[PDB]
Amino acid sequence: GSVQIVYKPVDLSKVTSKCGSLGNIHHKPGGGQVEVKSEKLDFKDRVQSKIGSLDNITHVPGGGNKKIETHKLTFRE
Amino acid sequence: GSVQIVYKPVDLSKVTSKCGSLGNIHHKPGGGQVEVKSEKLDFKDRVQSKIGSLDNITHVPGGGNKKIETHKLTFRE
Repeated sequence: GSVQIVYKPVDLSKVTSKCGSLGNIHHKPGGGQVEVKSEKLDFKDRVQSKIGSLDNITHVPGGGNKKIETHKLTFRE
Repeated sequence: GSVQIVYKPVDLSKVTSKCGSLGNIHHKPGGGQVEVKSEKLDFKDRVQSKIGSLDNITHVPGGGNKKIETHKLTFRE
């Protein structure tokens, strides 16, 4: 068997965004309290967690466009 | 009096033009005669004229777009 595979995708995509102004943004929350109490913590075998936190994230990009492509060609035998 | 003037115009204007071809242009007029006869010519105080002419102007731009802006802020007292 003469397998012949041609993989030719053509891509001319625009992901654009215009913006006049981003303007005044005020991120003024209040204070908080987080209290976690535990004694035994046994972790193993590909674990990743978070125990007790407080975040004030202000993420203001001037255009936060994403483009995620994925080309996957799997061949077996 | 505390005068406070904020002059912030935002301008994202496109003046574009596409053209496939400009093609054959033939500017073939005929000959002419211009005869102006005068004797006295007294000119003064910011004058600019033209007395007797003949022009064959061929103005072919490949995109002759113009953009004329004018920002004028006049403040008195």
